Amino acid sequence: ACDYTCGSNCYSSSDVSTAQAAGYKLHEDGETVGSNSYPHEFRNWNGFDFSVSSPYYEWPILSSGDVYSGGSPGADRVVFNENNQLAGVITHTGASGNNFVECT
Repeated sequence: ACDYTCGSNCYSSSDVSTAQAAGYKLHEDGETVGSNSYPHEFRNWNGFDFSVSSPYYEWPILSSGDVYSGGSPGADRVVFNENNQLAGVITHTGASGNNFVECT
């Protein structure tokens, strides 16, 4: 089925790879997109157990398959570090408030 299920969204590893690459490129270039300036540091207040090293950055992954370019980011995010390693895939869907749950 889905390499990642975020709420009702089904993402393949390639979907995540494409989102990750777009976010990491902005990160390394020191640029951002959208009113909420993505990518930005992901604090991990929820204590997810990521095996790659922090700091972490969150970047929206979109239900449509398009790369985030601004506007509404939806609930899903890919999280990666400065080594361009994927830390995890998370979503506000099914969480309360600004909290997140990991996609399954």
